Amino acid sequence: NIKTINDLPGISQTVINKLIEAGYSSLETLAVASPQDLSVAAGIPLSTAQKIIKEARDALDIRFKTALEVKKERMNVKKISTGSQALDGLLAGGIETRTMTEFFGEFGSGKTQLCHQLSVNVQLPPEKGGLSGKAVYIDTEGTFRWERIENMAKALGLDIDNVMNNIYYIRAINTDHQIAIVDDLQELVSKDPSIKLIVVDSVTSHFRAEYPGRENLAVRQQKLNKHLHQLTRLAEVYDIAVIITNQVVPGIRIQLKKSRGNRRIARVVDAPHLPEGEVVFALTEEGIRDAEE
Ligand SMILES: [Cl-]
Repeated sequence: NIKTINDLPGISQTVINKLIEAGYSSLETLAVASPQDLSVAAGIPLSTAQKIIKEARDALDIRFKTALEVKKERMNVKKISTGSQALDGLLAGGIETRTMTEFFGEFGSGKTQLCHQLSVNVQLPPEKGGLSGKAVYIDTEGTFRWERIENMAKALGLDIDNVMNNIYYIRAINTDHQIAIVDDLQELVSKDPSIKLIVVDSVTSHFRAEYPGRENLAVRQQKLNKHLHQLTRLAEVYDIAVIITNQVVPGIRIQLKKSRGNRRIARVVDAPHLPEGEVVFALTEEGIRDAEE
């Protein structure tokens, strides 16, 4: 919009020259530096350096704002595509921030395969179905494989090294560690706003192991709900999409059936704001895609 150095009110060419000559080629250069560093580096009157510095900060939107108009600025709906039209549609557009979305099914139904894909797909620009955001992969079992990622990255013509740089990975070794990790997400995501996706494949893993009996069922429920509340609150309070998987106060629950060959049926089970349907997608070298026929 009011983007370049020229666009700011009645600035002289005489001036604009001295700015480029002083290495303040952009609005950002100005908006960071002080009028004192500017008024010597540019070689201009101090007052003038200050005028400009504010007219930049004002040209970019660096001002006071009511907390309401910051809400209205960023409360908008944000969704990440799965790679499958069909599946995005079932999801009414895709994976949504401030929502925990669960995918459960038997091994190789594509619950873990989605996670990988989405940890790439967040990094895409919005026009391409992403949020230009990072992702956190929490792994209970060692299911995570960077090579699955690398493949999905190649498949979009993306920079492989970079894609992998935008995914933080940890392995939950233990139910207790798994809670520490989610507990410490709050700091990490405040330290790094660009994180728009947390996945936890696959949550119950460690709870079933450590609390196996049907007397441990309640003993492990109280433990598992506490843990999902945490996740749910991260999503809401930090505007992040949370995905959990599962083998066989929460959110959306989608089951995943194996169908003919590479193709999978995702049916929705619990999501009262979503239509009751099921749809078919496919698992490919490239990652999640739509099916043939
Ligand atoms: Cl899977």
